[PDB]
Amino acid sequence: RWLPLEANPEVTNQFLKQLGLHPNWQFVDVYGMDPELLSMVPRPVCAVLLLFPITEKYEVFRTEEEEKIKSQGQDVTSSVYFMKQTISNACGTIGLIHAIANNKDKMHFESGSTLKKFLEESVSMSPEERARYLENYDAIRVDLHFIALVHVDGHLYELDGRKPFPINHGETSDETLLEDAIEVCKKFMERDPDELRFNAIALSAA
Repeated sequence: RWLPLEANPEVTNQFLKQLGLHPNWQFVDVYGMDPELLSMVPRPVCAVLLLFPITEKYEVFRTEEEEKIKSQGQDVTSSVYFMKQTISNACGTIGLIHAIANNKDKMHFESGSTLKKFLEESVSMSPEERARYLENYDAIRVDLHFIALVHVDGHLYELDGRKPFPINHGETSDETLLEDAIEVCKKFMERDPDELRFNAIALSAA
């Protein structure tokens, strides 16, 4: 049912088509975080999806991050569309939904778009309700984990349905989203320095 758990621009772009999106935005590989490989990515970029592995090492950081934000708070704009995860194999599809939901006004939906209908129906549901609706909503059908990195109201949000909330990673813009999101990706990698299994795709203007 779900997007397979591999960073694969062409399968993702095919699924976008089938969800009712015109191809004015298309996913591309991000070949590395190096400037030489980063500068290859078509711009504007309105979302980065990161595929990474959920390790013990990852998990201790995640719990610390949750505890630190519960103590010290963070800002999450009400514009942010967040959805909880209830099935782990759904994480790629959830990442795609986060990327598109938080850029809905950049997208060109076909009239009968199944994703368009899911988004307009789910505009006022809770993150938890949205996961339940997604489980029911048959039409969205085609260790490793996806997150989405998007720019909303001047800040970079990591959207991971495993977490209680979006994570505010600081300021960013339409223009610098690719760089600012890859900074966050490199922070993921730094935390798990022996782990090879990090692959990103960028939702680029086409």
